[PDB]
Amino acid sequence: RPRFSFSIAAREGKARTGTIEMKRGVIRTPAFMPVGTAATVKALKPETVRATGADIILGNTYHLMLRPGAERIAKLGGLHSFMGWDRPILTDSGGYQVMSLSSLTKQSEEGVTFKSHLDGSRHMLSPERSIEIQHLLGSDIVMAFDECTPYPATPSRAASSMERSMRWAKRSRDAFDSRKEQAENAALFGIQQGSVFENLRQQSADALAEIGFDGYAVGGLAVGEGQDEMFRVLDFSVPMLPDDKPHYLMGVGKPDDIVGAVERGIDMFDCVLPTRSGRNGQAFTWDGPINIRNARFSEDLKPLDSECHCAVCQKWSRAFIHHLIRAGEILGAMLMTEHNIAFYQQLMQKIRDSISEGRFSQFAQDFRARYFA
Amino acid sequence: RPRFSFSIAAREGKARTGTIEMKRGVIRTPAFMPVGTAATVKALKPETVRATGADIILGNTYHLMLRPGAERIAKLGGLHSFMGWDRPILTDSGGYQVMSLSSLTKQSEEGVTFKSHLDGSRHMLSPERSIEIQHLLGSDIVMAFDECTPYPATPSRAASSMERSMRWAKRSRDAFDSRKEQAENAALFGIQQGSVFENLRQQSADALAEIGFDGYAVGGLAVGEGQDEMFRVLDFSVPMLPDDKPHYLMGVGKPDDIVGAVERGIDMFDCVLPTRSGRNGQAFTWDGPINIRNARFSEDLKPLDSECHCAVCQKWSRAFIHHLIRAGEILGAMLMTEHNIAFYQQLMQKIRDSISEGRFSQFAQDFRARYFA
Ligand SMILES: [Zn+2]
Ligand SMILES: [Zn+2]
Repeated sequence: RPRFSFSIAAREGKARTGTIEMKRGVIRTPAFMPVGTAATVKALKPETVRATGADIILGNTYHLMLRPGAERIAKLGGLHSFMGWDRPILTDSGGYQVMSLSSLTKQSEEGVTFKSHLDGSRHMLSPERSIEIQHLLGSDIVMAFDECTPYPATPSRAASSMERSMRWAKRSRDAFDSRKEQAENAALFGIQQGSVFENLRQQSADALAEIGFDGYAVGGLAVGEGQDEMFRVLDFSVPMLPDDKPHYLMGVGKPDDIVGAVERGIDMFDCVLPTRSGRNGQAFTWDGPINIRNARFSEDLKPLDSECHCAVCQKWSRAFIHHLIRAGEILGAMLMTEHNIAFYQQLMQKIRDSISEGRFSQFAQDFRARYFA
Repeated sequence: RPRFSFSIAAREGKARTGTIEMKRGVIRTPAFMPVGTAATVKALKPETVRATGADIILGNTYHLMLRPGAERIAKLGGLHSFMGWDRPILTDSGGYQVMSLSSLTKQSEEGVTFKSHLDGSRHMLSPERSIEIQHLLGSDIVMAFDECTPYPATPSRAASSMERSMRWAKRSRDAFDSRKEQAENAALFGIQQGSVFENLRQQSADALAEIGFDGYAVGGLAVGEGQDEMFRVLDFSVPMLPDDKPHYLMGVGKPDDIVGAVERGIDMFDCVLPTRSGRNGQAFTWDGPINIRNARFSEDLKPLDSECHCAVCQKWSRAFIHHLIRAGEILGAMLMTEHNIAFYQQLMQKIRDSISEGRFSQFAQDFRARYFA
């Protein structure tokens, strides 16, 4: 396999289906990436993650750099070997979590210094250091380090952060390219910024395309703006990105958000929703989400979802999973997470198949009618 | 298969190896039973419990009667179907946990009333109700309901509780026999009491043998007396029980306790040690236990144990499991528990094979020399 090859096999409107080939494996798109926080997709062995259909997982650089440490992971043979996942891994840059989770952050044009939320230890991230950490982890898809823009943002602040992010995107590109082993075996994605403003989104797309990346993320969405606004921004933002490269919507999302984002040209997704909310009792079904802790499920012998092909739905009842979650049992988290990740992968498979067959518009309509009934 | 058939295939000294055949499966003895608290062996799917080699698991009646409830489990098809384990299950009587976990307990010759530790709800257990609950769960091996004796106990109190336990053993026998479906498909074990006193242990054995049971537990040990005293009591107590029926040492134990108990004629064991201590960071190895949280393991690429055949030791390092446990990750509990239960099953297999080959005495000596090096 090549370092990186994205091929589009079929299209319907703005939606696309295809494959990313990388040295460690093939990624089917549109793709959903389960999130590995600290070298584990929570409550699942990697073989179970694979059995649900995932082709690639996400690793959180911020968490990994704090525990167990990036240099330590490298000394132990890299993240893949350490955690037991041998297929592609996309790593985020660490920048978002620094701002959401860490303390005493000091921002500058050079990068950010911050105190760990676990022990108050002091740390630094910059374009160069983030790329280096992702190299030490052995990431297959490396995210450029940027400066996130809160929502809402004034035009001036959105412009300043987008402009800084574009300068940092060039620094990220040069850092990645100056490390031969990384440049030859991994891929680098740039991140479009600009908040909700079309002109800033266009300037950001133009800057990123001039630098040149293997893929392009739409950053700065799913930060409180709501689905209508997110879709409005995607409507104009995705067409600005190079058509022939993957489009990655970071931190999205709920099933309907995924369907609508694919309708707008997005190829890749990640979110903690299926794992995190699974441990909290929310199970996804084709008839909408349910909270398994509700007393109405205490004697319900049906599986979580009536059609789902996952091992949890083949073997256990809602009543059992209800009991486990109410009791705080680890097995409850395991089963809910496996089902939710499997549900997400089945959603992506239905999306891919419907695009390939030219019936994605109908699929989206049928999906919504039933999910929101 | 028959309802119950225990056959001894080989002996060495007081040690025995053989099989219990029951409708749901064959149990190889000496046997270790992983403990299912509230319809789950914590952090393991039932298929993983089976893959480690377990032939039978224990269910805690006290926990199950409180959550999800015995009548509810029966309405949902029984414990086996509910939890996804189709092989034999031994259920305890609930009496021990009532005394260790519940509140406002009121004891009498009829039984015990108590308040749930979860919500203060009021409940009753008696010989008759305990046997009925174990029937509602669909237990394969039912434990007679007894009155536990604390350690230390005066001779008078030990005698009074043993005598009550023997009256309750007859009530348990009659309750079990008066339920045709239970009598025809499950087995009933009686529990020897008498604290550390030989004369009371003998009276208890005589009373139990006169009633007649499918197996005989040695109760009231592993309650703070220490290994030397436990072994001293086993020395005289096990020979008092019928030779041709299984001997079950409840709530034992550490690997060396198991080896010495087998040397004294015990055929069956259960304990939370491998599961509970696994979640706390203790891993069993042939060179003794280790605490994986210790900083010395942070960069140790070796498996938990150098010889263990379990899937955890085939795939992951001490360094990874160290990280998971330190981080509080669910996968850490999953992997530690799978390894510890697998280790226990490999111990039982080595015990069975060595007895079958007439080299158990040598095995015990070699095991101790290395485990306590
Ligand atoms: Zn499912
Ligand atoms: Zn192992």
